[PDB]
Amino acid sequence: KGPKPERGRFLHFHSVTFWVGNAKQAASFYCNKMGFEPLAYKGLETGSREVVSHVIKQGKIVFVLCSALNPWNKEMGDHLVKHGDGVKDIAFEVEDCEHIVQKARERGAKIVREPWVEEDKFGKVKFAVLQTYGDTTHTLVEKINYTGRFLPGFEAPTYKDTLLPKLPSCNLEIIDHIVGNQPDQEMESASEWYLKNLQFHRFWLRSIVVANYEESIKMPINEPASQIQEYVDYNGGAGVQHIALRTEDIITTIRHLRERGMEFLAVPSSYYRLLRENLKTSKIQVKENMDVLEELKILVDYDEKGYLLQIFTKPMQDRPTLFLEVIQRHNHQGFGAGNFNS
Amino acid sequence: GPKPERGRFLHFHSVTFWVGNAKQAASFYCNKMGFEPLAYKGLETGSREVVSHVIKQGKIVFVLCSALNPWNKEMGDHLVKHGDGVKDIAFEVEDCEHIVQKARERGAKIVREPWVEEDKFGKVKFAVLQTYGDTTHTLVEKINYTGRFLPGFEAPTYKDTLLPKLPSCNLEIIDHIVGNQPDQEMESASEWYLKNLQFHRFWSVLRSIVVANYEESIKMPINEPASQIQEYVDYNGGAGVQHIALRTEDIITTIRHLRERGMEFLAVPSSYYRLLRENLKTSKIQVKENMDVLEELKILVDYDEKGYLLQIFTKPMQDRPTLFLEVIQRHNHQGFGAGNFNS
Ligand SMILES: COc1ccc(-c2c(S(C)(=O)=O)ccc(C(=O)c3cnn(C(C)(C)C)c3O)c2C)cc1
Ligand SMILES: COc1ccc(-c2c(S(C)(=O)=O)ccc(C(=O)c3cnn(C(C)(C)C)c3O)c2C)cc1
Ligand SMILES: [Fe+3]
Ligand SMILES: [Fe+3]
Ligand SMILES: [Fe+3]
Ligand SMILES: [Fe+3]
Repeated sequence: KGPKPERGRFLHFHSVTFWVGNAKQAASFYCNKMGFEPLAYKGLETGSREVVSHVIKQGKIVFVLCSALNPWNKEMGDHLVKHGDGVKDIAFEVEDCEHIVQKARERGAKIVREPWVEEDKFGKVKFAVLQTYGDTTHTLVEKINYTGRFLPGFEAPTYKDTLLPKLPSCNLEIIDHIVGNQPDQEMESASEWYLKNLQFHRFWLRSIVVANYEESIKMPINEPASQIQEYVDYNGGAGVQHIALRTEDIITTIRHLRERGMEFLAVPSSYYRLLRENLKTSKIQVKENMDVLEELKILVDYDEKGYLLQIFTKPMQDRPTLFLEVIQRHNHQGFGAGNFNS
Repeated sequence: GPKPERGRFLHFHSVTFWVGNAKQAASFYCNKMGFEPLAYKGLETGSREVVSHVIKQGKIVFVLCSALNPWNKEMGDHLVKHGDGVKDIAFEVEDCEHIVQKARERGAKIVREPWVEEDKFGKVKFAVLQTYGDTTHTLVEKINYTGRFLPGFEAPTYKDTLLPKLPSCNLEIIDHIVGNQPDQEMESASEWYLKNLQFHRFWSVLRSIVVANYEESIKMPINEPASQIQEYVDYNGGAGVQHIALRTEDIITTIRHLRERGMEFLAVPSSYYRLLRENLKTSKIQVKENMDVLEELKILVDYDEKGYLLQIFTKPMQDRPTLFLEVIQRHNHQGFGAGNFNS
């Protein structure tokens, strides 16, 4: 686990910022199909002339959908052309932002944006931006006084989707893990970035999972050994492969996501055949009805106390890059290890 | 004017959109605007550069396209320049080759010379012409083509299980597509159609010219700033499609069902309905549709007193103030809502 960082603390995942072709429509999609609700907005009517942001939320999970407002936006434009719709930033909520940044800077990290504070009638938030793998960044968020719904400069949603209230709740709670795919031979250095610059440790296809000291933030890093390489080809470099969202009841979550029209990967019925006979001879017993798990196409993986339940959406875009995961944990910490093979 | 010797522009065949995320765009138009998945072309069918989701409602066909690879020059530039928007407006035609011949000789730029595609379900001949801005027209001439859409396009690769639980919007056919032009460019843009395709000026009753095929099944309004048209041009990066109007035979049911899906439309002052009610008193047309429900739904009314139309606009389809949609219903009336600016 290494030494306990003397200063600073990464509390949790604060938000995930997506740079997409059409933020409005991306926001419509994640709300309707994945159970998110509109939280806040920033764009032409709030005085924001370069970038639009639609902020949506479910449980603790905050996704931010961004688009350029102007033709020939260099940085957002290049990224859009390069990656397609995908993750730009992984935000962490922290204690002592200034020290985390000092430390990261000393150790070699590139500071994209030096610490800054933004305030309203609701209080102050301190921010800083660092560069991780590929074009992916981390925004550090340190709330001082704050009482606001999301962040300073973001107004109430400009819009409303009247269908949202009529669709069933998906009950997704919090971000469990966010995976970063790397080019050939860049897994060590991508992960070393966290070990050195942020004082993470190794928590736990070629993979390595890094985690903050208290292990509230988990970030798997993969390299090809290939699915990963396909990712890289279509992403044109390193980036987020999947986001895992945790639920406390995956049967209800997947039933409601499926009712909303979300599609998941196919699982052959022999998976369940094997799973049932494997389970007979073992310590662990799955609480969730096996007949319904199989109907729903949920995967199970188990150790000697616990078991995870997990399931993977179809890609969020036509490029074979980003997808989502829904996971439920029963005293287990592994990641789908067994199901990966089958 | 004179009927053109050879060729016919039967109908709007479909509208191709070039978009950041084809799959999510197809999701949006299906769920919110009532379209259904019709066909697909992408990695699974052997199309390696371009992905296409084809969706349909009544006779309206929208094609949603994205590049599959990093650094697509043409589609990448288009997307950075315009955002999500219309790339191509297909016309189904008779006698593709002579239409193209005629346009070639009167000076039109042929983006793609006539060519034929063949599927096991038949043959289709295509041609591509360049119109305003980056917008093209694809000519489609079908030779007993019996497939779901066009050769090379297969079954929709997937499903959206919510679609059948949502109510029918009953949109029938494209009524008109408007192109906004930069300052001083209406004349040029409209002229292209009179000379290269042998359209004529369409009359009825911001600057605008309506242009239309002989038979008047195709109507393309051309706008120019006086301003909203300039705002469009600012955010679009140049000329392009401002709005697509979709005809319905029952706008009350259409707009009730679109609002139930969560689509949003423009705000209409309640005094508009005060003054429409007052005016209709001394008017020789009488509106069939219940006025109190029209007001509830924020539908607009225009009437020359031989007939009338009913009209309503979506919010933008994107965050840039470029493209939006129109739902229209016609009752013996050929105008386009002119009186409603002023209302
Ligand atoms: C997109 O084609 C595929 C292939 C495998 C998975 C897949 C499967 S599957 C569906 O094939 O059975 C099982 C577990 C995990 C999963 O989340 C995993 C595996 N390693 N890690 C770590 C964190 C170590 C990277 C994960 O997070 C994954 C990604 C998902 C989609
Ligand atoms: C503020 O955003 C909007 C949206 C629609 C109009 C708007 C209005 S509204 C309310 O503002 O008055 C009335 C009719 C039409 C309409 O479709 C129209 C007018 N001319 N043509 C032609 C064919 C001549 C271009 C049309 O197609 C349109 C686009 C105006 C502003
Ligand atoms: Fe339910
Ligand atoms: Fe995972
Ligand atoms: Fe109804
Ligand atoms: Fe119109």
